[PDB]
Amino acid sequence: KETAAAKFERQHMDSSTSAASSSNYCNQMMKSRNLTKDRCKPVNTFVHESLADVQAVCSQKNVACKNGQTNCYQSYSTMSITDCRETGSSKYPNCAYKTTQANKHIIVACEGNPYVPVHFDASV
Ligand SMILES: Nc1ncnc2c1ncn2[C@@H]1O[C@H](COP(=O)(O)OP(=O)(O)OP(=O)(O)OP(=O)(O)OP(=O)(O)OP(=O)(O)O)[C@@H](O)[C@H]1O
Ligand SMILES: Nc1ncnc2c1ncn2[C@@H]1O[C@H](COP(=O)(O)OP(=O)(O)OP(=O)(O)OP(=O)(O)OP(=O)(O)OP(=O)(O)O)[C@@H](O)[C@H]1O
Repeated sequence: KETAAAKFERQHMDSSTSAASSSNYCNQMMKSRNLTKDRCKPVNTFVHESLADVQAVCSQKNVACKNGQTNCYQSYSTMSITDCRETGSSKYPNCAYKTTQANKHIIVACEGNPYVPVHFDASV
């Protein structure tokens, strides 16, 4: 149905905008990317950079993953990101999100040959 690297791109890449254009960005994008299909995904981050720039994080600062694996990496530079978090007024299937646009470092887990992002761990 989907490989981990393609799922990462679907859930986390928005190379087509430099930032969230409106407070409704998350509401639109979490629907469009099919993150509201069977439940409201409670938190998600979109990265406004090229896939290459995000893949390159896999060779940057090695850091511990939240789950305790050691295959996580922190971006040297900040990156334009948009944090999407479910609101309290949100109830499936009417998923509602707060949109937060910021410059943060991203932390992703990388696997495979080629070594590519497969999980978005945090932004710092
Ligand atoms: N170091 C690592 N290396 C490889 N895979 C890793 C990993 N740490 C976690 N995972 C995988 O991800 C899920 C954990 O996620 P968590 O339990 O911590 O919360 P979650 O809501 O994200 O659940 P899922 O939307 O099902 O997970 P993903 O499909 O990978 O979406 P994701 O990339 O995380 O989006 P963001 O919300 O973070 O922005 C698990 O299935 C886990 O096996
Ligand atoms: N060890 C390394 N090995 C390989 N490539 C490396 C690297 N360090 C950086 N790069 C790459 O060179 C370009 C410039 O990066 P640079 O790191 O040289 O500029 P930068 O201005 O972006 O850094 P800093 O203000 O020093 O960062 P921090 O002080 O830690 O926090 P904060 O200021 O808030 O955020 P950011 O400013 O980073 O966005 C980037 O493309 C980056 O990927």
